Amino acid sequence: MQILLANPRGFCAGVDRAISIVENALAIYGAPIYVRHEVVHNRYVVDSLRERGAIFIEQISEVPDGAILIFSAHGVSQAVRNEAKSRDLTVFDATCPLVTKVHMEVARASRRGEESILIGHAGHPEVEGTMGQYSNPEGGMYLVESPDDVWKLTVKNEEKLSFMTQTTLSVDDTSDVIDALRKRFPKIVGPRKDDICYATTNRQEAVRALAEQAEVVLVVGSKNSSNSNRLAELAQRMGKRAFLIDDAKDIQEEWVKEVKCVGVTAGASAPDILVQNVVARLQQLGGGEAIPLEGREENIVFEVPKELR
Ligand SMILES: O=P(O)(O)OP(=O)(O)OCc1ccccn1
Ligand code: F3S
Repeated sequence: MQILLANPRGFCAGVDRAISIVENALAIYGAPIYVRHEVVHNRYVVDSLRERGAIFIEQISEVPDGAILIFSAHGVSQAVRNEAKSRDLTVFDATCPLVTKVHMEVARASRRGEESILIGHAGHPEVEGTMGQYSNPEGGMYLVESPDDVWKLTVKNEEKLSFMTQTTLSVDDTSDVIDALRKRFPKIVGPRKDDICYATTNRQEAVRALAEQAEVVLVVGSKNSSNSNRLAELAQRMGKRAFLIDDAKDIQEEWVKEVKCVGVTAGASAPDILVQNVVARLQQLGGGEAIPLEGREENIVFEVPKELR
């Protein structure tokens, strides 16, 4: 059994920054450090930090006075930011620069009272945060997930309409949604393509190449990781068996019995150590040396704020 590794895979720049924000806050101020929501959607990263004295919470009320609070990489609504602003807290923001970029455009629309449409998945925290940048009752903020959602949407003024997307969507599905918005709302304005980040685009391209060599694809990532789900999905749609797994223990041997070529990738929130353990397990089940495929280069790093160095 040949083991192949997708490239790129694993940690993106936003994840690496957000984890280091929490680590360094814990290093400078000691435990406990409060973090609103899982800093990233990876159980292993969260349990690590948790056991290091970071405390994950879901509302600002849970955080006491004089505390340190980190916003997760997914970002937060204005309402959440304001509730923190005026609550005697030291706040550090681990929101990924590539989410903040989308936030600034929703805010722009809201100020001009012009309607905005977000392409994304209902109830995800990025979506909550991004919708929660729009506040103007004169305009509106709408969520669509599919072409059908678009075909059903009515707006107040379609002459003054913009769109934005979640950063971790399927490139192909999103493209279909955008073609729909453009056919329904010919004046709609948006980015040249979408707001899907480089990491999501790159990992999707990478898992495509992987899937055309491997019969089975394992994706290391947690169940609530949107980007990780897209990777498994993409492989499955190519007709390969694909499984989303937190770690090596989740591998059931039937999945790879009599499989000649197995592929492994990782979502953007999944540490390389997890991939290493998965590969060790596959080798126990009869795989050889892991061969990394050729991949598109990634070179972006996002530094922590000066005051967290
Ligand atoms: O894929 P999702 O579920 O959004 O989250 P993660 O698995 O934490 O991936 C990193 C991330 C954070 C924030 C924004 C984009 N990407
Ligand atoms: S939005 Fe940022 S957190 Fe990672 S998956 Fe994309 S670089």
